[PDB]
Amino acid sequence: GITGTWYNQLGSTFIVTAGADGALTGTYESGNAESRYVLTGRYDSAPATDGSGTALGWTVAWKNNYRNAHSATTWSGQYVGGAEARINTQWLLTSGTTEANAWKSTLVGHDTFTKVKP
Amino acid sequence: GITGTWYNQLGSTFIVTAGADGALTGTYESGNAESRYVLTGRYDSAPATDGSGTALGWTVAWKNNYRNAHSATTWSGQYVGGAEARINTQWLLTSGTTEANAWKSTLVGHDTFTKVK
Amino acid sequence: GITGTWYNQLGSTFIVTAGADGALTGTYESAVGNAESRYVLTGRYDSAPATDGSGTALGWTVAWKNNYRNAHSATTWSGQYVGGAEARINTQWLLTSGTTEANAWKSTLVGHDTFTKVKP
Amino acid sequence: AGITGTWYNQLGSTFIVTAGADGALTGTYESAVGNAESRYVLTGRYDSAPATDGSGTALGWTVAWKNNYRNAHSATTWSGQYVGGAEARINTQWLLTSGTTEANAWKSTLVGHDTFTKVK
Ligand SMILES: COC(=O)c1cncc(-c2cc3c(=O)[nH]ccc3o2)c1
Ligand SMILES: COC(=O)c1cncc(-c2cc3c(=O)[nH]ccc3o2)c1
Ligand SMILES: COC(=O)c1cncc(-c2cc3c(=O)[nH]ccc3o2)c1
Ligand SMILES: COC(=O)c1cncc(-c2cc3c(=O)[nH]ccc3o2)c1
Repeated sequence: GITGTWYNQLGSTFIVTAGADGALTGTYESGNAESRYVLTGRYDSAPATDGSGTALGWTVAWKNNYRNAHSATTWSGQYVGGAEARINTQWLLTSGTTEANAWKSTLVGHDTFTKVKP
Repeated sequence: GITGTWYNQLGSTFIVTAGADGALTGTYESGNAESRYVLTGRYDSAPATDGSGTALGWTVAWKNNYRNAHSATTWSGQYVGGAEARINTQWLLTSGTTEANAWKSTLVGHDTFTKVK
Repeated sequence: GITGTWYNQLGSTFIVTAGADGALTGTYESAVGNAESRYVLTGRYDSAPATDGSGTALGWTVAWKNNYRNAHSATTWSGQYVGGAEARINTQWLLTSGTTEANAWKSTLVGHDTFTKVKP
Repeated sequence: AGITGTWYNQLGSTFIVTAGADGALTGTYESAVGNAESRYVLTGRYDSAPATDGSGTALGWTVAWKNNYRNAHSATTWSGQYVGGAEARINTQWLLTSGTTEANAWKSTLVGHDTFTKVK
């Protein structure tokens, strides 16, 4: 299922546990200790039984004991099981800004995760 | 300044606690238990003190003990303090779909939250 | 109707003509970013919208190059026109810069602009 | 510029575009089979003087989903960059806005990504 270690297309490492209560918990590394960050999120713990994927999302605030970028990324997507399981996401990365700079505060993109290094 | 009850522009209520460890926890509703959902997220617990906002994000999966939309929303944004404090966000709402329908799986929008409804 | 001069919430000026064939043409002047004076825009709109109270779907693009500056970037606005006593165009936008492959992951900004014929 | 010609996305769609000397994109967006009912006008803009440091070329375009045969009351904008070479690509993110009532406007806009190649 969702619980496990995943890698995006750029080599980031997503170590996640999907709990019985719909919770996602774990760590995100965008490969050393000072690049590891806490993540939390939620997933559909009772997905449809018609072949559909499992909706999920999570957040990382880019502060740890070593760095603080004053920013946070959310990933929104779905887990697709099968022979090569995949989590397909789109993401929003918002930085803290002044009001005058808020129009350019948010980047957008897409990440795909597999259980194998790219 | 984040902990408390917040209201978006469409009548939803966002009840959140910002913990010392950077955690966001709480509930999201659009007023009975049937419409209330768990949320979890993260925020910058050491923001700049130069007028910049506080970056944050959270997720709701749209399942509770009564309903399940097989979907989840993530909000990404910043808290802005002051006399009219706000949480300004953009959001992504992904539904569980088949592969053939995955191209249309994700809605995008924006929500602004205030401390008074 | 869509044809007219519009302003967003940040002071940008959007001067547009909606042609009978579905074409949007005109100029955009931005109050933010690496921008000066007017830039060409082109786009499309639904020339036969639904009659059930729905807005009119539309979109347009500005490449941020003119005779004065070139930011090596382009914005697309996607949205709908909503008529009424306070006519409005509500949009969400994507702004992509030309980048190297190593920097492409952070090539695209996203936001939302609302346009009115009265300048806020 | 390398942009003019026929491009194919990952899901069976095709577009033929001309990149004008002035920065104009004009052409037609269609399905793989190419029947008349699947063809729509496309219009956009690109950076006609891109950087020379290995960066991509920023561009965008719009298709309103109305033709002489059908009308979905919606429009898509693609925002992205062209990357040249033997394996040329246009890498995009897109926004698809439908005309809606105010009460349904919150769910009016879909978001995704498309990659285009010169080979089907
Ligand atoms: C030291 O700073 C960081 O590691 C850092 C800062 N700011 C953003 C990101 C990051 C990583 C990442 C990703 O894997 N997918 C989508 C977005 C995204 O953003 C990482
Ligand atoms: C019964 O189903 C629901 O309550 C439900 C289902 N699917 C989505 C949403 C919802 C609410 C909401 C919001 O306040 N801001 C952004 C997105 C968003 O999505 C609610
Ligand atoms: C990275 O951004 C640029 O290079 C840039 C240059 N010049 C103008 C703009 C600009 C202006 C503008 C607006 O009014 N609404 C939405 C997006 C947007 O982007 C962006
Ligand atoms: C015949 O086609 C339609 O009626 C139609 C209606 N509504 C949307 C689309 C469409 C096609 C398409 C795409 O190739 N990439 C991204 C978005 C996208 O949207 C097509």
